Amino acid sequence: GMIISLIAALTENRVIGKSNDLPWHLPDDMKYFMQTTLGHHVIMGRKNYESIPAKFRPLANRTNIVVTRQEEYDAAGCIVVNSIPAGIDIAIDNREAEVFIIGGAEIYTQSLAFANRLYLTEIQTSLEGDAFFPMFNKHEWNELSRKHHPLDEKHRYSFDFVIYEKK
Repeated sequence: GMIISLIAALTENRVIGKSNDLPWHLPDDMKYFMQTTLGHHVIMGRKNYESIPAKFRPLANRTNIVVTRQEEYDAAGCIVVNSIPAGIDIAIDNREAEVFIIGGAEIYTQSLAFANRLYLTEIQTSLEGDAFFPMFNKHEWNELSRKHHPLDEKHRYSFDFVIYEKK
């Protein structure tokens, strides 16, 4: 089966970001996102791709899929779909073993109905937020991995790399 995975970073009260520079700067988190999504399909929102600098855009060694309602929205080197299932239907065609999905609260809420894995970077902090990661029953998921990243002079906050899976 194809593992549909949503990878994100969030506070302890489920706060997430809407565009480029999140309420947190974590270099090892983006590097973790780079090692994890290497060679897989990545579904990103319109604001995620436009936030990437054109020097490193599109992402290297990746099949970049951008979901947007903008008709004839131009993105070269990437595939463009109008809905998240359309990007899922492309990943199954290419015999992908595990697809990844990133975005804001609107994307994680739409893709939570098909998610079988969850790669949460739980930042041990609490921030005032207006956008939140969707609620998921902790009884329906199981924690496969948890790796505590301590705070240092490059990470103002401490965070854990967690992996959940649907029972």
